[PDB]
Amino acid sequence: HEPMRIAGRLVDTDDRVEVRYPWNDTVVGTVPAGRAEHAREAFAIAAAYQPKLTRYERQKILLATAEALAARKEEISDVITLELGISKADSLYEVGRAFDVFTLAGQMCIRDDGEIFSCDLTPHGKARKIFTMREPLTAISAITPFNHPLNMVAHKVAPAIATNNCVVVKPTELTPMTALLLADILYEAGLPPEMLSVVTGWPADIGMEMITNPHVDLVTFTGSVPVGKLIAANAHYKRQVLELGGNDPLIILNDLSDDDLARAADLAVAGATKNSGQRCTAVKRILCQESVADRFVPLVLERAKRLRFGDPMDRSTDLGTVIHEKAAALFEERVMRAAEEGADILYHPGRSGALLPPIVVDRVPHQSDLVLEETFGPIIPIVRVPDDDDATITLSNSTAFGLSSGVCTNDYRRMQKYIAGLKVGTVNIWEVPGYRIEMSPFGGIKDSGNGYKEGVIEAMKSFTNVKTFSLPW
Amino acid sequence: HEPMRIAGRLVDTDDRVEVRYPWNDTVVGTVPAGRAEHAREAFAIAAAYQPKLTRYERQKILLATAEALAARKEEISDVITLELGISKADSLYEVGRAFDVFTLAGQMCIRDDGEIFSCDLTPHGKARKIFTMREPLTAISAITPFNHPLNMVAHKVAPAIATNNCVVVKPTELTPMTALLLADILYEAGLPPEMLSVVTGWPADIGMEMITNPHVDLVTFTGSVPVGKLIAANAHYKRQVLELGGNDPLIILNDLSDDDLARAADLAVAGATKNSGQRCTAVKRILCQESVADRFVPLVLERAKRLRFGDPMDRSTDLGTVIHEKAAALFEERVMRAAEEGADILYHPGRSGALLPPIVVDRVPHQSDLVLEETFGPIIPIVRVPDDDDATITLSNSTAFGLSSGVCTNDYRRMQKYIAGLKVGTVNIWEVPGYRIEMSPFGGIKDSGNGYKEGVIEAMKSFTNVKTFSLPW
Repeated sequence: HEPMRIAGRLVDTDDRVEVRYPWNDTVVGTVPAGRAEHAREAFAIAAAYQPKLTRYERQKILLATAEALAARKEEISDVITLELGISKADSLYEVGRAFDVFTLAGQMCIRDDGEIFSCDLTPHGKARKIFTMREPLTAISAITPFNHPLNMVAHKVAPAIATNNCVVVKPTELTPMTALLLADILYEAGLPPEMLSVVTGWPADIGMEMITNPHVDLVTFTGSVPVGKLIAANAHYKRQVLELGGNDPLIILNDLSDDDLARAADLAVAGATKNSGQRCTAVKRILCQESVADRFVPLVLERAKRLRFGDPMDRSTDLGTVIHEKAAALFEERVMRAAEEGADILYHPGRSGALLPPIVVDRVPHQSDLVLEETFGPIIPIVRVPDDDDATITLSNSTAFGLSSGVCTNDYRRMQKYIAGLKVGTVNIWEVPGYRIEMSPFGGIKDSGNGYKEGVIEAMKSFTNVKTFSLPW
Repeated sequence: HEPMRIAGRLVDTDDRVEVRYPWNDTVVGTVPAGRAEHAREAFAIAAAYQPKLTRYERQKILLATAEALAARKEEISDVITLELGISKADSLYEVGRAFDVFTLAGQMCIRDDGEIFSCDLTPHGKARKIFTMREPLTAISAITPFNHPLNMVAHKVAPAIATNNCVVVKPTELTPMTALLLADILYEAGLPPEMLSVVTGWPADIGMEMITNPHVDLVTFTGSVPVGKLIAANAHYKRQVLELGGNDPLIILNDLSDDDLARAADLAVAGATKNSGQRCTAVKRILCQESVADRFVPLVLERAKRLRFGDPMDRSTDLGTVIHEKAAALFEERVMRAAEEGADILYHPGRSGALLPPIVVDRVPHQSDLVLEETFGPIIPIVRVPDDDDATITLSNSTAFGLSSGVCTNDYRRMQKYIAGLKVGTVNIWEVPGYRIEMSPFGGIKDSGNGYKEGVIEAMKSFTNVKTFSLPW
């Protein structure tokens, strides 16, 4: 049972939201059914507090947070696993990503990207210099999905701290406990409490306040397209950074040797199944060029079968559950429709509740629901595509999304072609689409986002206003 | 009579919009009453056309356009003065600004701001490099106001061309002819016609298509606050850069010598009257610290009285008309109401239609409509403020606007204090709020805009998507 964290205080309500363990559906915790007044209260506090931390002080807090995450990693990943259902292997990995987020944010504090312009440049010139600097906003509203109950919150909060902002976070009601814990850790690491609140509740009573509150200068959101559209509809004049789904391909080109085909197969399986397939950058489509398909698919099947799937608290488990059973059943259903339609199910040892095997499907129709819907699970779907790059690129670009991509080839000419021709925010050569460092620019185009980059560095810039000043020179 | 320019094609309608010279309300031209279908065609052409121009070729076009603007400055300035009514002195200066816009955009074509990241940085590190690249959007929608019929269009179009974008401009129906001429100049300079259309019409016919067309990746708008907020609400799901009004102060600090008070007075009069005061960044509030005001105000009055206001085609005219009679009358009434509220009118030769003299009012109450709200005219209003910087800064920050500012002082400590404390996008020491180079970051906060910077460099960046790619290393 965990109250909201509002600027360092615990705030509770009568009604409550139960949080269930997807493995066995038992209640693992409860959080308040917060309402519009609770967000309003947090934003009032954020707006009134003017952080004065030095860069050094911000770095200290962020690095202390990093070391706290490292020291408490077993405790933290337990909380993540118990509400999300991913394996401890995946939970622990997520703690390691959050460790990178805070470490990199702390280290980026020493950097001032201010610029200087000379003004004697044209006939309208003057003997003068212009200098630039950055200032924080009034308040930031952060809304996060169930995907990475820790890292998603880390990415929105660490850069706000690094830039002297005050942030209010509303994590999903499905996985709020990890966020409330991160708040505790931040407070203990020395964060001035007014700089962070974590509120909880049903979307129908508190979500609107997160979007419309008058003190909010910026809304940063990660989640689904429909909800993204609700945000943009209601957050009229406010700055927004929206990261909406992906539908990312791993593309296997026909120049690969058998040995490389095996390495690509490792990529395909990891990419399709890491975090139980629940990543905006998960491999959702393996586009295998026809002429290597017969050699490639078996290698994939063999790797998928080595995957241990079951009790997420078991330290041996590779693959835990998805977010709930309703999601698990739906994905399996899409796998069945695809088979109706021509696909060959090569491995499906059967579903139990929210536990999904790393199902292997070959000859997946590119237009099947399995691929075109967001099948946010550990399905390993192989689409056979033409031994023609123009056709492959066209197919790859044919969804409403454009987030990331991975391409396996040794032909530079082809590499260039895909890098240039794929309509996405990121093209990874010889890596899964989800590969990035926590501080490089991250974001997509089309339905995947509203056109702004995140990641630690770009987030820090987005969370500030540039102010210029000029002096006689 | 000027047709629209749709990708190089002259396109007419039966209905017309009359363009009138504010000096004598006579018709100086006519443009089509364009409809949704015209904008829709323009956008379809924009989206279908993939510019292949090298950086060299873009630079060539941009620099040839600059040369043409300089060669034709008098001709272009004539068109500006005939539709806006600002003096030839002011319109010639505007052509000079557009000259800088095109020159600097052409010269920025050589710059590749791509970044490189090493990936071996944390326990999650890989032997890999990430590289960064920029790509253009599908189509850009640009909506411009009456106050710089040439330069506002130049600022939206030069960076689009510089980035291989395709832009559709809808200039205000009050001053559309300057925009149509710039288009002709661009096509002649070698711009592929598909990269630029200029459409015209009443907002009720064509305005919605500008902000709602499916090919539009970005709306860049400069105009009034109410229209801006209406655009923000109807352009829901699109990227927007909105640059709105200002209410910018010129602050006179009590450390100044009498010699310096005279230099400050020169800035006060120029900044409040240049372009007939029709600038987002015009001096609209002269905040004079009480203990120098008795010495400062006579110096302002003396300078105001020297200004020649009248026929804008007369080359001896300093100050032309404002945009129309309705505007001028509104501004005068605010002056009169300020006086019934305690203000002292020191100079008011009388208004003739759209021609307003450079009215000087002292002891203006900071709450009067004259200064609390944006007065887009050549008024010279002195607000006496305490000899207390904290109080002065609070007063300065107390409007709904936050764009630019000027501060006259020689005390570094105080200079620093204002630079840090004014809630604005730009602080100019010893210059008018309006001073900038055409390529420095420009943009305000609060009601002055939605929080994104423009100017040539920042516009170039906003007009692209950043793609990253990563390679084994």
